[PDB]
Amino acid sequence: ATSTKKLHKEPATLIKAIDGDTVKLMYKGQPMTFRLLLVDTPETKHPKKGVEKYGPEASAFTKKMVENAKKIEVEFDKGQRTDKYGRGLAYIYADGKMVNEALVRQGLAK
Repeated sequence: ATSTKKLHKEPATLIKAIDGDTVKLMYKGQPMTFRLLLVDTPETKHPKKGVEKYGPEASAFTKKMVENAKKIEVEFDKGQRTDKYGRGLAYIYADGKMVNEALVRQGLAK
């Protein structure tokens, strides 16, 4: 009939995000990963871009968004931790702003 939509801001920053490979968040001690090594694409996996456009590039930008820019938090109190990808989707708001919308929205690296 009616669902409840509440968002609780809780400090959550990655301990070591590789980006180019895999990333892990720190939430209540739970290892919540954000996007893992997808399937191998024979007609996509390029050395130049590596992942989307440049590879390590978008990684370096995010590498700081987690290492130095440790101002990320979890903006979602839905309660569900797994259902979409299995704990691969987590709201990231570093410095009161999203990282996926920063440079990742430009096609990763760009």
